[PDB]
Parts: sequence; structure tokens; C-alpha cells
Amino acid sequence: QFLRTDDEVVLQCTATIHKEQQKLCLAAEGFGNRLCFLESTSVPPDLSICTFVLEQSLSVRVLQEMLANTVEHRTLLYGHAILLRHSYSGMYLCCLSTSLAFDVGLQEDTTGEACWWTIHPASKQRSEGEKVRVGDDLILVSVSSERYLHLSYGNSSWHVDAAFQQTLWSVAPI
Repeated sequence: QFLRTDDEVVLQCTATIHKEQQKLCLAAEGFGNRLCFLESTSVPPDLSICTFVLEQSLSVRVLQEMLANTVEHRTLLYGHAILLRHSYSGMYLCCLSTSLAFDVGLQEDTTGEACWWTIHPASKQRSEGEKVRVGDDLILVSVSSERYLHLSYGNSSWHVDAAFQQTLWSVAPI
């Protein structure tokens, strides 16, 4: 199985502190504070706010060409830029302007780079143009900021931001 546009997916990462390993899912609420957060699994507590739709998958060339021109169920491929729609709120996973690391949250407007993320293999091989398989670990790079979608630990909890270091994500259907 390959990842396809209009696939409905969960984004998961592995979090290990003090030898305690867990799986976390990217989540966000409909309303209020727009920031993404993370939920421990075991299946998250509230699954319907962890749901995203792979809405578009375009080459960076095409995306940037499309944006430049305004200035006056396809298989996902490594190196393409994707748009992730939050099912519940209808808004988009986006790299925010505000804080080394930026916030990751939800916004309506996709006409810009902030809502686009390029997909890259975990391995040292670049695998550019090759199909993304279910089971592959992904690195996700913000098109606007060039930062990675990143797992961070605070004082007591795990957070997601856009940072200078990489995190591996499992993007799995259902």
C-alpha cells in the first residue's frame, strides 16, 4: 500500500524519555487556541481531532510556479509538497510566524507557502520521485521556513514545533 491524496491519516511519532517509550499523535481542536498538540496512544483517547486528509501533493517546482504566478487520488512521492487538512476544523496544518523553533498550528488560507510541507525519507538515500509506502517513516519540512516538523519536550510534556532538528513521523491511514 501507498499513500494517496484524499487519504485520511494520523501523524504519529515515537517519544522516549527516561527509557519510557510511547507513540504520540498530532492533534488540534476546532476552535480557540490554534496550536497543535500531542496525544499518547493505547489508538488515541480522542481520535477525531487527530484526523488529517492528504489534500494535495505537488512538486515544489509546480507549487512555487503556482504562487509566483499570483504575484502582481494521486500517489505521494518523495520530495513533493503536501497540504494536510484537519478533518474536524476544516483548516490546515501550518508553520506559524511565532515562537529558535516556530509554532505549528491551523489556519484557513492555503495560498502561501506556510501550509505546505515537503516529504523526505528517514534514510540517507534521498529517494526523490519514489512512491511513499505505508510503513515508511517521513521527515516533513516546512516550505515557508525550511524548519522540520519536530517533537519537543518541555518541563513535563511533549510538544510539536518547527525546528532546526528532524523528527521521524509515521503517516498511517485510518
